[PDB]
Amino acid sequence: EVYGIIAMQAAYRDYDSGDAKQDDNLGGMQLNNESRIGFRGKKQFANFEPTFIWQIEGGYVDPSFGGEGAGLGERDTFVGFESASWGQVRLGRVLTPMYELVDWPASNPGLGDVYDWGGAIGGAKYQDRQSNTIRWDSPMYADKFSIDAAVGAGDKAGLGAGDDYWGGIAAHYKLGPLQLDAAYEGNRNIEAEGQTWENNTYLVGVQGWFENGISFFAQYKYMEADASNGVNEKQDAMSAGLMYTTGDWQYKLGYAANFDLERDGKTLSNTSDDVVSAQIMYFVDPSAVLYARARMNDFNEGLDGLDDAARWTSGTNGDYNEYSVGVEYYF
Amino acid sequence: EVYGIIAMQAAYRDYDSGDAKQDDNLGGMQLNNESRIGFRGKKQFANFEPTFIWQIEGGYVDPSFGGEGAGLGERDTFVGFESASWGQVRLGRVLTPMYELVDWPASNPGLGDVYDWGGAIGGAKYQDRQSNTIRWDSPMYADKFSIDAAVGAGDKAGLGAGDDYWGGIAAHYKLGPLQLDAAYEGNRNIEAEGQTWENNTYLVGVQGWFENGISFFAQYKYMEADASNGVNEKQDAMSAGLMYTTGDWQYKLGYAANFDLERDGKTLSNTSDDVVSAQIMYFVDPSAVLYARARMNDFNEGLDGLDDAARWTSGTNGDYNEYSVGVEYYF
Amino acid sequence: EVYGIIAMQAAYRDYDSGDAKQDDNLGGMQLNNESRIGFRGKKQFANFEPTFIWQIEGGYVDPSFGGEGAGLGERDTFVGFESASWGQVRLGRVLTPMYELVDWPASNPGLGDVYDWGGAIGGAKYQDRQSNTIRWDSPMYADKFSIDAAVGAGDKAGLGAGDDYWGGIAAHYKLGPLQLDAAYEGNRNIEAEGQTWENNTYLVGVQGWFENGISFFAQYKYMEADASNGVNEKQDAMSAGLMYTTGDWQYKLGYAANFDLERDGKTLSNTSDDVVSAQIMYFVDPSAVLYARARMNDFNEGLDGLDDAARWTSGTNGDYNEYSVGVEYYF
Ligand code: NA
Ligand code: NA
Ligand code: NA
Ligand code: NA
Ligand code: NA
Ligand code: NA
Repeated sequence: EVYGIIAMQAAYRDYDSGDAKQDDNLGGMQLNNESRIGFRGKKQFANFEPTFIWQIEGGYVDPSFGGEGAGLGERDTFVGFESASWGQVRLGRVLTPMYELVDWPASNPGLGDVYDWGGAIGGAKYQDRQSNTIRWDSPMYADKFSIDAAVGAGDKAGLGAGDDYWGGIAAHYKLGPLQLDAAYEGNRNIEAEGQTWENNTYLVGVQGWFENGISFFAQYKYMEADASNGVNEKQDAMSAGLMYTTGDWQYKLGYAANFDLERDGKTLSNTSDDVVSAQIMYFVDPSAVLYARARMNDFNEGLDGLDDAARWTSGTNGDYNEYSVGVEYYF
Repeated sequence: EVYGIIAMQAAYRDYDSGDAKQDDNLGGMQLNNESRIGFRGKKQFANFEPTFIWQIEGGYVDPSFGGEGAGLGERDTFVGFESASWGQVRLGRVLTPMYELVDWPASNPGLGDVYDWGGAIGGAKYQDRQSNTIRWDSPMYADKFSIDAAVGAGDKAGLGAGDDYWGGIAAHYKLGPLQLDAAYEGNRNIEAEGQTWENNTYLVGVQGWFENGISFFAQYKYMEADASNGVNEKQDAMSAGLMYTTGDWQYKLGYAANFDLERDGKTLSNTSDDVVSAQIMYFVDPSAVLYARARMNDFNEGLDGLDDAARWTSGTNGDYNEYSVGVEYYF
Repeated sequence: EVYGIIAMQAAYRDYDSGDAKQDDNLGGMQLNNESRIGFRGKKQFANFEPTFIWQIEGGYVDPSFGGEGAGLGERDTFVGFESASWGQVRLGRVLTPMYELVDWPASNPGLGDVYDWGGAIGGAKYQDRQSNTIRWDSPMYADKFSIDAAVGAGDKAGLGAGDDYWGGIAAHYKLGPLQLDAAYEGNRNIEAEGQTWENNTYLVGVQGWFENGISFFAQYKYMEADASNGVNEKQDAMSAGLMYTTGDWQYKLGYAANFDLERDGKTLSNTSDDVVSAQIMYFVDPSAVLYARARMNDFNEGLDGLDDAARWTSGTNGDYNEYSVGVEYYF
């Protein structure tokens, strides 16, 4: 099968970095073309009861702040087997059970700079899409609850330049109109800032859809990290959104926040992020959306890592506001 | 739909750069695999009268002087809407209204080294295929007159490293067997040579097709550029071609030349390029052509920019002659 | 048409390099996703008797020791003409006549580090898949005899950075259940280690398939090399495999070895490699296989080139063992 998401976003960014040239560069209007082509298949092997499944999805063909061009396999790309009895196992490049919940519902609309890859923790809060990963997805037992479980090699291990690995698990529970989410991920042998780290991230969350037209999601994230030199860091974050859908319209208010990081017992002042976002979406077709979105990002003021050099965050480049329109079509 | 152009060229180059090792290096026989695969589609949204359109085109799969492999989106890749009433709007990566006329017909056959990206002017004479763009194509009003018009982000802005932008417009008028072309492009906030430039380019041209089998095109290009330190540059260029089409064959003669550059009123000596080109083409199928090509490029001898360092031109590598055989098939 | 090979390998590698961190980095468990998507077609031109053919095959989508993402055109990608009388000609990216035999049958299962790209000789033993190649494949005359013949530009030459080139020829003769193979390749103008090399490689081999289910292959590879400073190098290599195919299973035992490199008549001690490999295969479907494989690589302990710095070989990273299971699906 050929499949694709044709998706373009026109976005104006006004930056407030404290330098006018830096404000001018990062800022301006760009087109964020997240269109992608994928190939997929299912296949019943003659001599194996579980059905063979496979997918190869390409990258964004021209995202903003980046050059043109994507290859096949840049996004979720795997082989695997699936069964009605025990769910599906997948090998290759997938979302980690923890990341999947961070991305959806928790990173939309436009909350990703804070809640996705934002944050000041050292090491690796979690992995997002990772190659060399095996992920088991359980069925929806009793039409109520599901389990996601994965282990994989780390970013350096997949280039033969390290021994990092990671494991994660997530569970979902249906409670009438609500879904309770809980997820966990641990990263080991993470080499950065001249140390070897261990990360542990925990997430709990709720999403609800109700027949009156209101839907909401709410998540709490607690990320801990310990270095080989004995320093321990802790960071909190949360994300929530409110949506009222009436006819062909969806109103959404989104908010997320990273809180001040705690290092070895000290609160580092001004290491917190938060973003507030509003989005109005029009269901222009059963297979497409049009949308307008506004967001305000207030990022942290900086922090150094355990090598006495600045630690990169989504706040490095500066505070900014974004006004965007976009379209997404699925085939 | 899937579409593609299968295009292979066997080309011999004899260089005259003034160094024999480099003449041996750059010269020789190479294959120019300009093949590309694309996907495109249209869709009628239920709640939007204009027809939705999109295209994702890949790069040359193995061009000469480069490595193998191309990504999806390296070429014309966009979304847009269409109306029979007001034409079509496209957001994404498109040819600029001026570049389209520079490329076709004015760069064929093999005049591109001189007329396309050749030249000595500073800044950016024009953009060619440019990402982060909106381009409107008007209908052929009265089956005679059409407008092509676009505004877009610059090369640096699409990486968040500048605030360069550009606007462009082109118009075509049908006069019996003639089409009159006139185009313009202006680039602003272009950073190069330690300065910030503004470019303004103008083009006029005529192409004609006659029932006896004669066709020709002729273009005149005028590029001026102003740097922030007050230096002003001006350069003229021209391109013309003559073809006699008889039966399954087309004979072609091409010429293009860039003239000496003018900086602050001073003519820079020997900064002019020109190419004479001959091509025989065989219509091997309604969907394919074979061609043979001979081409002679005489390039400028060099110029320094306003940073007292050499300015790169298509003449950097040296004068050269080229003999080509090739095939192009459309599906 | 679209075609593909969906191929994933889970492999544990135990290195024995003489450094513990290097054993930690290079070794471990990884996923080797050698999946690829391809496009190919044929066309009968109205005015040309031989049929036009073309192919664009993509790279490995997320191989081991590498990052994710592959372009269209990284593998066999060509245009060409084919006729029942005279076979087929191909221009573009293809395997050299010699390389095809080194790869198949002689590199399976897991003999590639030694017999494929392994060895200690200087210059370029052979090309494998190389762009800018014209390769002719003759018909199977009398269902007994076939020829493969190719000439091409070299790896530096395809970037406008050299004048290396190469030509090669191979032939196969079917004798009942045996096939006698002979191949040759000569590379010229190879710039490496501060000299200019000439390599000449010769190959002979036999393949057998018997009605009882036994198949075998065995090849003898002889590599010669001469540098511009007068140095002469010689290396011999060999590969063999034994197979029993019964029902849904095929057992494979493979061995290959490079012998000690001889430079200027003097044998360099411990410049020899060898690999032993066993693989058990399950034909899970007419279109797929599952397999388990174990292999042990013993590589040479080091070698200097003609610039007195280490010459890179397949052993530079260290000895290792590998245990892997995998799946392959064809569509
Ligand atoms: Na699940
Ligand atoms: Na090339
Ligand atoms: Na450009
Ligand atoms: Na137009
Ligand atoms: Na090569
Ligand atoms: Na053959």
